Amino acid sequence: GGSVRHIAIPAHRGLITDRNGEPLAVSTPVTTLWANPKELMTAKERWPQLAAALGQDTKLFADRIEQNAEREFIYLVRGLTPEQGEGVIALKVPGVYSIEEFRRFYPAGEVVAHAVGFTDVDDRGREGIELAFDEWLAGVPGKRQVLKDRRGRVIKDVQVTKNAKPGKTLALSIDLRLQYLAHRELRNALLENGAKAGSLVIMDVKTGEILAMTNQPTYNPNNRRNLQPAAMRNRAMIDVFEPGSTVKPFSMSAALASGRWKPSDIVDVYPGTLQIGRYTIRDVSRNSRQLDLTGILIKSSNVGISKIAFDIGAESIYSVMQQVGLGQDTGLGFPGERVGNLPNHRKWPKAETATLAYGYGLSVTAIQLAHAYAALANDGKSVPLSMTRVDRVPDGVQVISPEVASTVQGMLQQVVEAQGGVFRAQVPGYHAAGKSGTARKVNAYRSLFAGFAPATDPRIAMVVVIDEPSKAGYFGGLVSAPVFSKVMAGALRLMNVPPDNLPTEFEA
Ligand SMILES: *C(=O)[C@@H](NC(=O)/C(=N\OC(C)(C)C(=O)O)c1csc(N)n1)[C@@H]1N=C(C(=O)O)C(=C)CS1
Repeated sequence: GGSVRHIAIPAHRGLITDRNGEPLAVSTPVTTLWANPKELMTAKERWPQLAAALGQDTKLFADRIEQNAEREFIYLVRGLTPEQGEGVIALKVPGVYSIEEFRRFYPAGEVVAHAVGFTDVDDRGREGIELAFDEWLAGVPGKRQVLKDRRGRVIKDVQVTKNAKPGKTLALSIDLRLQYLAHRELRNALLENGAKAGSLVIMDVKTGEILAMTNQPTYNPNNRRNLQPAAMRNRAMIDVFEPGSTVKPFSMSAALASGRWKPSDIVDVYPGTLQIGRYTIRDVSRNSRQLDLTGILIKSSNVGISKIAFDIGAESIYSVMQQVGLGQDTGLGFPGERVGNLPNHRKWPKAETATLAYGYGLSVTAIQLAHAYAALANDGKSVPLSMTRVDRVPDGVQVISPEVASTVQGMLQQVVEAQGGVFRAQVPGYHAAGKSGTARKVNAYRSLFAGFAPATDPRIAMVVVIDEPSKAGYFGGLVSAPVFSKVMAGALRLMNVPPDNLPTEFEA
C-alpha cells in the first residue's frame, strides 16, 4: 500500500568568514529528535518513559501528543549530541526519529554580532549579513521520492529527483583581528566614561572595505534569550546622529576650492560669539581674536568656520558634503541602514549657512562619516563601500580635488600634532590626522572623533562615537580621541604598516 510523495532535502547554508578565512557563521551538525504523533498514538504505553527521557512531565507530554494527534511532525528536542539522541532512540518508541541537521553557530559571538546577524529557526537569514546575503548563503533544497504509509511514515526511499545545492561561502571585508581590537577598546571606553552606547568603524581608504564595525551594547547570537532590541542595533549603520565639528574639514575643503582661502589666511573670531539676529553662534574657547584656518580647526571655532561659510556660500559647502556621502545613500543595502539628512534650502540665510558649516542639524551614520573621511584621506577619491572582501578594487569617484584634499589632510595632521591640538589622538609611531566633535543632544552629549593614518600615505580611516558619557569629561578630544589612538595604533601594526613618525637629522 502507501502513497507516493515528494519531500524536501535541506541545503547546507554557506560559511561566512572574515577577509582571511576565519569562521564567523558556520552551520554545524546537531542531533534533533522529532516525532510523528500519528505513530505515537499507537504506543501510549511508551509515553511516560519517553517523557522522562525528554525531561517532560508525563501528563504535560501526554497532553501535547493528544493536542497534536492529527499532525505528522512535531519537534521533541533540537541540539543534542549524537550520544544523547541515541539514548532516547534506545527506547525504541514507534514514531520517534533522530536526525542530524545543520544549525548556525557564531564562533566570535558578540564580537561581530551586529555585522553578521543571525538566522531564524527556519534557518533563513533575518538580521545583518545573514539577511542581506541570504540568497547567496542559502543554497537550493533538493527533493526525493518516498512512499508513506497511512500515518505518514516513510516506508521506502524511492529515489532522489533533484539534489540539494549547498549555499556559497562568503568572505566579509571585516578583519577579525581589527574587529576584536575595536570591540575590546570600545567596550573599555564605555566603562571608563560610563557611557550608554557607542560605535567604531574602520575603513580601508584604498579599497572601500569595512575592516571593522562594532557597537555597544551588543549581544551573544548563540544565546538569544530575552534579547533587548537595543542591544541588537547595528548602530554604525542604522543610527543617525549630528556629526557637528567633524564636518568642518569638508567646509574647509570648499573654502580652499573656492580660490578665496589659503591655510595661512586669518579670521577674527573675537569675542567668541557671533550674533545672527535672534541666533548666537558660540565658541567654547573664547580667548581668541585672529585665528588661521588650521587654528579654527584646532580650537574648533564655530564662529570661525561660520564666517568662512558666509564668504564662500552654503551651496559650495553643501555640495562637498553631498559629494563625500554625508546624508547620502551608501547603496550597501544593509537591513535598516539609514540615509540620514543633509538639510537643503532654496536660499541659505546666515543661520542655516553657519549651522551647516559646523554640522548642526545634520543627520549622518558612522559608516557615512568614516567613508567621507576615507575619501579625504585617499587624496579626494572615494572608493565604493563594501561589506565583502574586495579582490578587484572598483574605480573610485573624485569628490574632492587631490590638491585640496592633500592640504586639508595636512591641516588635520596639525589638529592632532600641533600645540594645543587633540594630543590624545596621537598614534604612537605614526603621523595621524583627524578632527574631534562634541554634540549636545537636544544636558546629554555625543563624543566624536574621526581621522585617518598614516598621514604620509593614508591606509585606514576610523570613526569613534561615544553616546552619552556620564563622567566629568564629554568633549570628543577627551572621550573618543584616545580610543582612536589605541585602535589605530593596533590596526596599523596588525596590517604591517611601516611606522612613519621618525626624527629628522636635527630632531634625532
Ligand atoms: C563641534 O563639534 C563643536 N560642537 C558644538 O558646537 C556643539 N555643541 O557644543 C557644546 C559645547 C557641546 C554645547 O553644549 O553647545 C554641537 C554641534 S552639533 C550639536 N548638537 N552640538 C565644538 N567641538 C569641539 C571638539 O573638538 O570636540 C569643542 C572642543 C568645542 S564645541
